[PDB]
Amino acid sequence: ATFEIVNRCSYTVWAAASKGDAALDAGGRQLNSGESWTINVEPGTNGGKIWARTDCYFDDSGSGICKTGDCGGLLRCKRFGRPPTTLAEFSLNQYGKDYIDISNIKGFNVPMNFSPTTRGCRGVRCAADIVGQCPAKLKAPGGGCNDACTVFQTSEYCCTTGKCGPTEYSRFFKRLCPDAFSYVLDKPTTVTCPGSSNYRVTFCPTA
Repeated sequence: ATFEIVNRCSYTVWAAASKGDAALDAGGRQLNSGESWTINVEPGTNGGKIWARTDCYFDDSGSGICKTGDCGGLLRCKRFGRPPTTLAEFSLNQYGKDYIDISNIKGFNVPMNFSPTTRGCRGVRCAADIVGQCPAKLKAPGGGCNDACTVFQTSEYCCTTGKCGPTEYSRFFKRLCPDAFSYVLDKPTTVTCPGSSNYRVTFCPTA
């Protein structure tokens, strides 16, 4: 499957694509404002994610650090990124269908649209100004808006035991982006697409 990753932001993003224990395609690439990168994701991939990383500093070897979404200090990500990260999430070819969503469970950094290239299903978007509205306690000093689990590290927010429910911090994200997951046990906003669809992930969408 093809995923076209398009940066419409005024600023550079270092796009990242991983399934948690391996890169998807090259795993990461610098996208200056206005640039795009098309990757191929293998069929059957489960638990894939695409995200933006902001304010990265890499050396010639592809080693360094990003202010949001860093993946083990690498340009070419093999693992998932440090919160805060708006996440495009997908599993492909699952009983004949693909499943896509956006999540704010690990916070929000860059506004995102995640859309199929087919008319057979609809896209989802989280592009409200979450960073400008972020409560002081959730602000990340390097940019972005942390989720409350990252900040407070209690099960109330991390859903590690029992049955967590919404909180004032999950509701902050959820009201701004109803179509994105706001905590682990949020009512799902996953979209079912025809199996083997292709997609576009747009940073700073407007359309």
